[PDB]
Amino acid sequence: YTGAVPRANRIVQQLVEAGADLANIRTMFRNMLRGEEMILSRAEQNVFLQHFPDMLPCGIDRNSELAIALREALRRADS
Ligand SMILES: [Cl-]
Ligand SMILES: [Cl-]
Ligand SMILES: [Cl-]
Ligand SMILES: [Cl-]
Ligand code: NA
Repeated sequence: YTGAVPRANRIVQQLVEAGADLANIRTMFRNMLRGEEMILSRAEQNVFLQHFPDMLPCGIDRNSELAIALREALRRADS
């Protein structure tokens, strides 16, 4: 399956593979959607670039299906 939800789950999977702290990523991403750059490891950055290719010059659109799905997935994993 390749909808926004399985894709967001893949992001979370890759983040944990990369040693990320999901609580931290959740906070970082919430701030990204507000417009603040994330402080990421090279590994964490590379995960995000696989899924949000224009992130560095353009930020991430909080209304995009994938950003919504990732917001949801990070919240659910962080409960
Ligand atoms: Cl998608
Ligand atoms: Cl690299
Ligand atoms: Cl792609
Ligand atoms: Cl909460
Ligand atoms: Na995207």
